[PDB]
Amino acid sequence: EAQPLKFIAVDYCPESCTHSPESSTITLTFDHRGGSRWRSTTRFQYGTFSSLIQCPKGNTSGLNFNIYLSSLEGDKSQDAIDFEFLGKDKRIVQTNYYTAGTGNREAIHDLGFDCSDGFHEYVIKWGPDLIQWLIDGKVIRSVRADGEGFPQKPMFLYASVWDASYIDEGRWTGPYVGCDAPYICLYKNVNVPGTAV
Ligand SMILES: OC[C@H]1O[C@H](O)[C@H](O)[C@@H](O)[C@@H]1O[C@@H]1O[C@H](CO[C@H]2OC[C@@H](O)[C@H](O)[C@H]2O)[C@@H](O[C@@H]2O[C@H](CO[C@H]3OC[C@@H](O)[C@H](O)[C@H]3O)[C@@H](O[C@@H]3O[C@H](CO[C@H]4OC[C@@H](O)[C@H](O)[C@H]4O)[C@@H](O[C@@H]4O[C@H](CO)[C@@H](O[C@@H]5O[C@H](CO[C@H]6OC[C@@H](O)[C@H](O)[C@H]6O)[C@@H](O[C@@H]6O[C@H](CO[C@H]7OC[C@@H](O)[C@H](O)[C@H]7O)[C@@H](O[C@@H]7O[C@H](CO[C@H]8OC[C@@H](O)[C@H](O)[C@H]8O)[C@@H](O)[C@H](O)[C@H]7O)[C@H](O)[C@H]6O)[C@H](O)[C@H]5O)[C@H](O)[C@H]4O)[C@H](O)[C@H]3O)[C@H](O)[C@H]2O)[C@H](O)[C@H]1O
Repeated sequence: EAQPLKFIAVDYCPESCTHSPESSTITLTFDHRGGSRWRSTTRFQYGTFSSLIQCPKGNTSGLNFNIYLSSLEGDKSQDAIDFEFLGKDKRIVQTNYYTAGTGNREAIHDLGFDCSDGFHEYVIKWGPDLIQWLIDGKVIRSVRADGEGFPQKPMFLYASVWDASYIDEGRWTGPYVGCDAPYICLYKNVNVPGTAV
């Protein structure tokens, strides 16, 4: 069971995030101001998380748009589970998860569409032994604890837009060209789990 996320917090640059109780839509803008990041106001202990997302039009090289769970953004030993769009290529999405700070579980999926063409539904189902990633109702990846480290700390829902062109000398998301700024990423109908802590 999930229900609409009624309140969010904005972690930095609140001028670059728009939201309103009358709107089911949240927007994140990247431009010279440097992007922003919103989150749920509580953590959650397992459950189903979802959003419709429409990514920005234009040449998004360099940028990272995302929606993810994390025990605390900026923590070096965080638990987390990610959808990340890599701006150089809007027909793919990257999934990954972190256990006590250790990641390196990247997988690249072909979307079958351009993520800026319209709204699509991105879902994370997170349980104590199982993580599923779904796009438009289809399971694209799933993983189990398998006797190894697994995300178990309570986690916030997060989403940001940022300039990741500095990562891996631009190999990860591309150089930031920035010719279609402002880049507006749309989130609509965000839902969250009864497991808030
Ligand atoms: O992807 C997804 C996921 O995945 C997975 O899971 C993984 O694992 C994860 O991680 C992920 O996630 C993601 O990630 C990413 C990355 O990251 C990561 O990794 C790495 C690490 O590192 C990290 O941590 C992690 O996280 C991300 O992305 C990112 O993010 C980040 C953030 O984060 C962080 O944070 C948050 C938290 O939570 C934590 O911590 C963490 O996390 C980010 O960062 C950020 O950024 C931003 C932006 O920026 C950028 O962009 C843009 C550009 O520009 C830049 O360069 C860059 O950097 C930032 O922001 C910033 O800040 C600063 C600080 O604060 C600021 O500055 C300031 O300003 C102010 C002003 O302001 C204004 O204007 C403008 C606007 O803006 C604002 O708002 C307004 O308000 C100023 O104030 C002033 O002051 C003055 C004084 O002072 C001066 O003097 C002295 C000296 O010393 C100084 O220096 C100077 O300044 C004053 O003056 C005075 O006055 C008085 C009075 O007067 C008055 O009255 C009267 C009349 O007559 C007059 O005229 C007036 O004036 C007088 O008397 C006297 O004379 C004078 O002097 C004034 O008043 C005032 O006003 C200040 O000062 C300054 O300082 C700025 O502005 C801004 O810009 C921030 O900080 C940062 O942090 C990054 O970037 C990204 O990339 C993501 O998110 C995730 O999700």
